Amino acid sequence: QSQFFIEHILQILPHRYPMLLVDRITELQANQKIVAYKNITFNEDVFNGHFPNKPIFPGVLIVEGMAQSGGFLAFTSLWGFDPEIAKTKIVYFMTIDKVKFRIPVTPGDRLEYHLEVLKHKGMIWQVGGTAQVDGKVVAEAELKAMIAERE
Amino acid sequence: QFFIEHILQILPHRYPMLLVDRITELQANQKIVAYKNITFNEDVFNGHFPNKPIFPGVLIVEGMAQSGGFLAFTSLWGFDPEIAKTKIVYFMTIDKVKFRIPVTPGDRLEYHLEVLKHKGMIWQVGGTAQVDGKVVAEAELKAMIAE
Amino acid sequence: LQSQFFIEHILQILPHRYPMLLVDRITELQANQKIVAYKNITFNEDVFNGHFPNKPIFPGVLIVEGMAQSGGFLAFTSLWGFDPEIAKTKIVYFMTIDKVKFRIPVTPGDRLEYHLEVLKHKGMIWQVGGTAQVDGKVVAEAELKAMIAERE
Amino acid sequence: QSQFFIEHILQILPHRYPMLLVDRITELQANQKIVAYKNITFNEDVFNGHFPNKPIFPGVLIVEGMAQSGGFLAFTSLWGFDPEIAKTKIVYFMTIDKVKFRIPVTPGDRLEYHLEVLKHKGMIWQVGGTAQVDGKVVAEAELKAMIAERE
Amino acid sequence: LQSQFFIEHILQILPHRYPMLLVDRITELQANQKIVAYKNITFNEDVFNGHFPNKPIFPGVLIVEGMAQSGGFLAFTSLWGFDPEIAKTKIVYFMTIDKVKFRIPVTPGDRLEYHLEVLKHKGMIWQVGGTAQVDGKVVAEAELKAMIAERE
Amino acid sequence: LQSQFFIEHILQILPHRYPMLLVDRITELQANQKIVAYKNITFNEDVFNGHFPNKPIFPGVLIVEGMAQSGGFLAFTSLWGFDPEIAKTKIVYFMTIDKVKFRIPVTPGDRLEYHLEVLKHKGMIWQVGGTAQVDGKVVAEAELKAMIAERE
Ligand SMILES: O=C(N/N=C/c1cc(Br)c(O)c(Br)c1O)c1cccnc1
Ligand SMILES: O=C(N/N=C/c1cc(Br)c(O)c(Br)c1O)c1cccnc1
Ligand SMILES: [Cl-]
Ligand SMILES: [Cl-]
Ligand SMILES: [Cl-]
Ligand SMILES: [Cl-]
Ligand SMILES: [Cl-]
Ligand SMILES: [Cl-]
Repeated sequence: QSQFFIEHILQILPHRYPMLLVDRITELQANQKIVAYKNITFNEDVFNGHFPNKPIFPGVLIVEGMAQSGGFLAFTSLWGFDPEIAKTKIVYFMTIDKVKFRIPVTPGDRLEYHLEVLKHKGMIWQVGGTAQVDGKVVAEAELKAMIAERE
Repeated sequence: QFFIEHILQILPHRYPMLLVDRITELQANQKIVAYKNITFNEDVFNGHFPNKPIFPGVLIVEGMAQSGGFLAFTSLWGFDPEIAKTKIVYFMTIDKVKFRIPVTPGDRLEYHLEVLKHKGMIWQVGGTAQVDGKVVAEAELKAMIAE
Repeated sequence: LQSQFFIEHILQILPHRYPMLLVDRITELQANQKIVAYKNITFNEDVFNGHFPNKPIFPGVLIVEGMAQSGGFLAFTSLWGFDPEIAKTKIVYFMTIDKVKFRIPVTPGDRLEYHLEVLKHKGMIWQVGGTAQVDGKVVAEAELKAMIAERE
Repeated sequence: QSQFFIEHILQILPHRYPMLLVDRITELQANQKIVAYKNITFNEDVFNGHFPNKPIFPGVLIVEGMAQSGGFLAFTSLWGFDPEIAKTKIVYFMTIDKVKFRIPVTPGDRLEYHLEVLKHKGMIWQVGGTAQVDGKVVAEAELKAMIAERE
Repeated sequence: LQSQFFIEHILQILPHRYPMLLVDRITELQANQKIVAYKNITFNEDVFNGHFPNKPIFPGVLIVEGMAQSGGFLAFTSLWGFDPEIAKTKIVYFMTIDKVKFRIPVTPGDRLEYHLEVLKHKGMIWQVGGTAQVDGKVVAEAELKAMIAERE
Repeated sequence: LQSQFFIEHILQILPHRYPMLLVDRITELQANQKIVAYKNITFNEDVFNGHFPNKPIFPGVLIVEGMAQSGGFLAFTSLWGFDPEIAKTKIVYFMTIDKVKFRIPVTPGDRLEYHLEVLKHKGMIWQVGGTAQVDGKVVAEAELKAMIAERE
């Protein structure tokens, strides 16, 4: 499939609250690209300390959201929607580079992730793209992932 | 429009009970349109329900009441952070609420409330909660503002 | 078939969990008819951080939620008796809420007692009505219709 | 007064969520004894891990709620209900002795703290008593605290 | 039986979970005799939100709780070694606490070290005593008796 | 003027609070040059409930965040010294992040030590780089360019 919801996401990613930062997958093309998003609301614990009186979604959390989206792309590209194989694999990031923050993300924003496969070889996948809010580029980054066997 | 920081200056509700993220339309003594983003990154989803995230219906109603409260605060004293800060809001009655579609993470929960009747601190509103243009809930409620 | 259940029994029947399991103990239960339960209210609850600062007030919507869960427990055990194995894959949806009226603010230190009576039930759809009480007085009235469903 | 509610407790004790363990004061005789309580509900964070499937209010937290009542007694005995002076004081607990746990406390219980002044000399206060659920003693302990100036 | 266990091993032995599992690593362990472990203290802990605002202090009573869990880890590995299957069926029960002294306040940035020795033990009943240390100084002392039991 | 600071001081300088204040103590500080600081890692942190169940690992992006806050403290104190009053009218933001590499997983029990060096500064624009260490071993490295902005 090309569109996935939280329930499908929960079966692929090992991340859970309060570290699962992807709510829905709206577009996915194997070995090419993924478009996913996370809704930003004031009702998140993170906003108690970032910052009091001034809610701003952490930039590092935006990058984390892009990573999870990218790992979802890499994983589903190879094995598709397979919850089983998913429990036997782990996708952790080795590097991150070219990260730029252009606009602050706040409650009410739909943080949309746009990642594409720059290149991949074996279990090493390199993705890149931007985070967008209402069509505008809020952030950008490149990440290298390593897919390994859990345990 | 009114963003989260403005809402914070009028409504007394704080985390984890501030369920309105933005005000898109406001017409004193008439209606108000606002919304709250729904994300998995919310603590309530740990218990409602595990392995099956569904935004609580009562919280949908709470969001509508808060939206109505904002309409009440501003229709009464305009945008006045000073008066606001001494008040709190109390739910008085809730009636005729119907839930049609479950709200889950990824949804933009939009509130549409019109004033049905008001007097002093006591306000009665009614409207709907919508997701992508569809009515996911309807409700009527009466709230009271106080010191 | 029992009439008194504790938190351990409530956990095996209701799907709700922290921070949305708002029933602490069942004090009386008559199958297909009524139930009496309660939830203790303490400052040591996260909802109080924002409702409101310096003025802790148990939300009215959460009182109604606590009443619905009471009805849910009643609905399930009246249906399959006390069977956690059947219960563990069931969820509960709110369908409607009517005639709610709040009379007295519930605060930390209150023992919120739920009194629910079955008004009408058909299969998975149960319509209960009753009150929430603190120290023998009505703090809230409510009528609600919920549906029990298998996790699909 | 003799009955202080959560709002009065908030103005005297510095403790806040999730460490304010006294919900209401029912009895208070200056320089002698205090009776208060904290409700025990499942809707508390500590139950997430103490213990999963077996909700049991931690024994050490019963003692804390007992110490907190003592602190309230001591403070009110010295200056009465004075929130302004309250902000300038510290009740540092020095010791805890002879603690016995007889019955487990669980969601649905009304934990009643019963403390009395065993000895008061200068800035040092020694209180002792029991914790009770429905008339039955579930715990007992002795505590010594020092009154001082915050900073 | 190892002598140094990490969080992953502790999770498999003790029944405690967040936010009540107050032992991060086991450094030294000698069956039926003594144990050395520690819990890292960081500002990023919910408990500091209220104890107290603008001046984080790790609650003395939690320092004692931490000492108990270390003793509980000793007690169990002593009677059953590293055995998660049997451990999963139990909980630790506090029976008594004595001679606890709080000498030095514990703050974020501190590595809270637990030092306990078996004063007495019979079956599931264990009596340990010792100190809590930060950078070699004693910040707290205590004696306690716990009991391991079936979650029946 | 000082090279050592504890959470009390860190709170007066950084606007970050729970659950995003990720620096517990500063052990070495040198105006316009470098800073050495750390954050203790403990299982008792909310982040571990979801990252990941049964396998607690401190998020790599949070390590970077910790390095950034450290750098930010460095930048500010380098320009105004320990001045709480002015600190509360300013805020350091991340403009860019580069050359980030994760070498070793960070887990409960670890002392995450931040090592930041000032690569270039000119006014409110600061560029730092360095590593995060555990037991003297590099667990991560990164470069950041920040901006000391007006909070209002
Ligand atoms: O119960 C009390 N405990 N206070 C202890 C306490 C200990 C530390 Br050392 C501290 O930093 C702060 Br502030 C306290 O309030 C209390 C403190 C002041 C006035 N009335 C009651
Ligand atoms: O292994 C890493 N990430 N996550 C690992 C991981 C996650 C889950 Br869940 C799991 O079951 C296993 Br075994 C893992 O290794 C990693 C690798 C290098 C640096 N930091 C983190
Ligand atoms: Cl940021
Ligand atoms: Cl619902
Ligand atoms: Cl209310
Ligand atoms: Cl205990
Ligand atoms: Cl303490
Ligand atoms: Cl990571």
